[PDB]
Amino acid sequence: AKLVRLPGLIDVHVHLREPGGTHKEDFASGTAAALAGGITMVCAMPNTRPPIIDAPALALAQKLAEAGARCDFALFLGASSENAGTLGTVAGSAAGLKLYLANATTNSSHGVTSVVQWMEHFETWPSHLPIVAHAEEQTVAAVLMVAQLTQRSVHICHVARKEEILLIKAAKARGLPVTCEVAPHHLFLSHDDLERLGPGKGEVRPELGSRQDVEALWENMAVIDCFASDHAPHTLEEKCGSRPPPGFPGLETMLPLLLTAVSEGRLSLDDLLQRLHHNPRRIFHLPPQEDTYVEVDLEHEWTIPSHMPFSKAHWTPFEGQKVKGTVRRVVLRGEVAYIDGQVLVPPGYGQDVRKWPQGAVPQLPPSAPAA
Ligand SMILES: [Zn+2]
Ligand SMILES: [Zn+2]
Repeated sequence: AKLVRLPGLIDVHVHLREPGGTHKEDFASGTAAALAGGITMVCAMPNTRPPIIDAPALALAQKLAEAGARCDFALFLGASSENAGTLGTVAGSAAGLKLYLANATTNSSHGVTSVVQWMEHFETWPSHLPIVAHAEEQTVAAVLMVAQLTQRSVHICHVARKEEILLIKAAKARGLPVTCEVAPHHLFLSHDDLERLGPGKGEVRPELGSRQDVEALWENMAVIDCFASDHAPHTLEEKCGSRPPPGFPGLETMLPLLLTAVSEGRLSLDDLLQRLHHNPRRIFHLPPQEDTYVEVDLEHEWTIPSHMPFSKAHWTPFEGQKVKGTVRRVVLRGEVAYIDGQVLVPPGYGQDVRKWPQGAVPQLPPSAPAA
C-alpha cells in the first residue's frame, strides 16, 4: 500500500476541556488524538472551566496548552454577557472570538442571551480578527444579519441541516462575506443511526439530521469552506447519564471517514485539502508549519472499534462503520510525531502559533486615516 503525502491538516473546532474538565480530555490527550488523526494544528474552544472569557483565563489556558500540547495550536476567546469591549488588548493573541448562540439554558452561552449582545461584540471586537458563531436553524440567518449591519465577515460553525446550508448558499450568491464548516458526524451519521446510538450517546448540538439533510450537505459541498471535527469529548458515563451533554469525539475518526469518501469518488483529494488545510488557513490567518506533513495509506480497509486509542472519551459514534485508509505517519516541524499506533512527541512540544511572527493577523497601523 503506497503512501500519499499531504500537508499538515488543521482542525479549527476542538473542545479540549482544560482547564477544569481534564477527566474528559486534556491538552496532552486531545493533541495526541489530533496527531493520530493527521491533524498538526488545532483551535481549542473557550467553554473551559474557568471559561476563556477574560485575559487571566486566556493566559492560564495558553500556558497549560504550551506545557501540554503535542501539536501546534491557537486558543479561542469566548463572548460573554460582560466582556464586550474588554478584550481589545489580548484579541490578537487568540484564534478568534467564539459566540455561543444555542437557544437553551447552558453556561456555554456565557450569558449571551440577546441579539443586542451579539451586535456589541461584532462592533467592539477588532474587525480584522475572526468571529465564529454556533448557530442552529434560524439563528444562522440572524447572525448573518448582525454581520451585515456591522459590515464584517462571520464564520458559521457545524452546519448540519438543508435549511442552513441553502441559506448560506443564498448569502454567498449575493456576495456576503460568510464562510462555514461542517462536521463529519453530520455527513456520515443520520436519523437512521439514532436507534443504534440511543438518545444518550446520540445527543449532539446541532443534532443529527435526516437523510435529506445529509443529502443536501453532499449536494452542496461547494458551499462548505471547512471540515472540522467539533471534537467534544465526554466520558461515556456522562453521555449515558441523567442530563447528557451534547458532543461527539471525532478527531481520530475524521480523516479515515473522509478518505473513505475520497476512495468512493464522493469528493476529490483536492476538495479535502481545500477544506482541511487551505481554507482553515486563510479564514483564521493561520501560519504554515515548516517541515510538516502527513503520510496516509489509502488501501488499508478496517472497521472503527468501540473506542479509539487516544481520546479519553473512550467511545465513538462511528463504531462498526467500515473505512478505507489510515494515517501512517505524521511529521511535525522536523520531528516524527506519530507512527502507526503511537504518538512520539511529548506533552509541551506544541506551540502557540499566534506567537510566531508569521502567525499574527496583519492589520493596518493605528495612525491610518478613517476610511
Ligand atoms: Zn458549537
Ligand atoms: Zn463546538
